Amino acid sequence: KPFDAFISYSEHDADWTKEHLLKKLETDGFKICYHERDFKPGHPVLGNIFYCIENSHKVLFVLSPSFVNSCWCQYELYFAEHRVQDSLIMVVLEDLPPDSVPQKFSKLRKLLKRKTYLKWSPEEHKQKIFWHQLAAVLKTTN
Amino acid sequence: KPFDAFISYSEHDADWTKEHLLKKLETDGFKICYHERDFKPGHPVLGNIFYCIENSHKVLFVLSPSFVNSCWCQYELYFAEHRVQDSLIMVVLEDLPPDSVPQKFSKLRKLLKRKTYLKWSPEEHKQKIFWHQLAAVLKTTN
Ligand SMILES: *SC[C@H](NC(=O)CC[C@H](N)C(=O)O)C(=O)NCC(=O)O
Ligand SMILES: *SC[C@H](NC(=O)CC[C@H](N)C(=O)O)C(=O)NCC(=O)O
Repeated sequence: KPFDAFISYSEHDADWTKEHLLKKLETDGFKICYHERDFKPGHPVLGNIFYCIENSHKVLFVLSPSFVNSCWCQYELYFAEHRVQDSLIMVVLEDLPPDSVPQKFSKLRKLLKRKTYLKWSPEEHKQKIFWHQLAAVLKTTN
Repeated sequence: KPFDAFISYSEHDADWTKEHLLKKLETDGFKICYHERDFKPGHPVLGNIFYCIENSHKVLFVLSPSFVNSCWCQYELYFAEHRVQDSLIMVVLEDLPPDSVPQKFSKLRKLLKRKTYLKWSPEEHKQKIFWHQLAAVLKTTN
């Protein structure tokens, strides 16, 4: 695949995602797809939602209440769930209240219940581990 | 079902949809679901994308290039395609260039190729027929 990851995130989380997650990954040599930059309306290749996920090794979701509660983010979750499995990566930027994910997102719900995510932390020491573990998970097979 | 239709439309088409389609249908006694009014972030029942479609007899899409070319609208199309069949209703507000719908929306593509939509017209006479035919299709069985 030409991209290591397609990244999805809420508008609320855009500043953090662009300044920390995307900056770090791209500075570290990963090739990233994301719609805000790479979706081109009307373009026959780049102007549809299948392009990024079909051409990325992993799909990474930045999760927070703002993401889970958004109509548009829920549609994006639905799409990844139903299209995409080892290729899914969940980053918990802010804790999700219990049972706040709609019950019909049963795959995402099982992943969270099974503690298969990486959790952001404000502490330098934990953030250092976070970035190493995020690089590791991006390089796993599918 | 408590609602006759869940309605999806692009931001570009919002003014026309609210002032003509929604006004007419609601004045004419139809009960309509749509996220701009009826999606309530954080609400355990009303704050997820399954609520409207699970509780509406029909799903109606207002189609135009602005709809087909939008990332968010494509996600909404994907969801209806994969969740929802006789329950789907397509209203063509503005002509779609040939092959502009992404190829993986194969159900929507077959519906358009098979001429199963209602087309808006600026002419009073054709609009009169349009509204009668739209009421008729909303009342068909699934
Ligand atoms: S998770 C879906 C939305 N995210 C974004 O808007 C981030 C940028 C987009 N990916 C883009 O512009 O391409 C989101 O937060 N939903 C909007 C809302 O508040 O409902
Ligand atoms: S078709 C998806 C978007 N439609 C709307 O924004 C209409 C109102 C929403 N249903 C709502 O606020 O709940 C759309 O046009 N996408 C935004 C874009 O330009 O990409």
